[PDB]
Amino acid sequence: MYQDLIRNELNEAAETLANFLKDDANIHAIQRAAVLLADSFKAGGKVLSCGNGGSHCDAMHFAEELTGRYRENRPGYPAIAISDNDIFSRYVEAVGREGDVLLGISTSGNSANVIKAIAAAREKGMKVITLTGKDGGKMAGTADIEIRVPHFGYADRIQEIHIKVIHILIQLIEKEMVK
Amino acid sequence: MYQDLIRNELNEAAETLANFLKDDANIHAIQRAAVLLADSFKAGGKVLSCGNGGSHCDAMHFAEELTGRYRENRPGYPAIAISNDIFSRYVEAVGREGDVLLGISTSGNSANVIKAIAAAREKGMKVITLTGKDGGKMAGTADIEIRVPHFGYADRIQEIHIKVIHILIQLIEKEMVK
Repeated sequence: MYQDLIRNELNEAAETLANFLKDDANIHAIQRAAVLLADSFKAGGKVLSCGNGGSHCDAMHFAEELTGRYRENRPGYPAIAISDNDIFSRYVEAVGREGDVLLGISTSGNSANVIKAIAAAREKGMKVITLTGKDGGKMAGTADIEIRVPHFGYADRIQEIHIKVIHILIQLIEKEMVK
Repeated sequence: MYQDLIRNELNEAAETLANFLKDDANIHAIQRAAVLLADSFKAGGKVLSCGNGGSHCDAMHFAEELTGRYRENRPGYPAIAISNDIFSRYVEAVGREGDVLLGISTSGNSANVIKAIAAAREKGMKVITLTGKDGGKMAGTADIEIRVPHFGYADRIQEIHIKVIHILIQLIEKEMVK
């Protein structure tokens, strides 16, 4: 008997996923994003990814997967995950290049680092794709493409959707690359 | 235009969650695990966690979250996440009787987790797994398996596995402060 709590949480999960999936704007973001990353690689850009906490892993998986597939007969690295307040932005200034992208992940919409990164990303002439949650905090509308998770509680429920997105993104990029 | 493909995947998720959720056994495994983990901290033990690819990430979030909460006025660390014999050597090097191994393998067939588990056993350690599909060569070796009844590409399993880790942290919470 914590059976309630458990079933509960998982319920919240199915809710949020359900809420996430009904809104068409969500489903579009995902598509344009997959498209934009993809174009970027073909034009030989890389994507810098970052996020805090639980979100940092999501940002690694993202880049490891992509670098896993596209390193072959291509220079540099396709994806790099910002190895962790100015910690993601100094890296952006360190290596970012016009035409590269910046995938910042913040469940809350409020992460100082990601906001500084985003700023340094605009300075470098880089496109910005964010993975957010709640009202999309202070980052709300700074991104070339926000994929926002209609959850208003703890990060949990947002992260979980984040990872599915990151997953589906990898697939969509693939079918874009083989094309 | 992948509008279908997307919805498709999101559905598969919703399904998998659905099917995971219905099974009562799943829910008791979750609960048994958080209790086992908790009691072990209570007895001064720690949990070692590990997993491959996308799953390593879960094993780090699991450990980081717990360590960040129970470090205070407790010696050592409550959780540590490991880095073929890469997980096992680690278990031989630090594992103490009464500690736990939380091995994660969306297939059930990772050689490193398999060997980790056997080191786990040699050290007198309890073992908890987060698997998917039929449970692979791992079927049966853990003291508590949380299987995710999915049979295709890891994506859908990992996605559950992380919810589970989240839920385990809450239960562990309630269990610590009672």
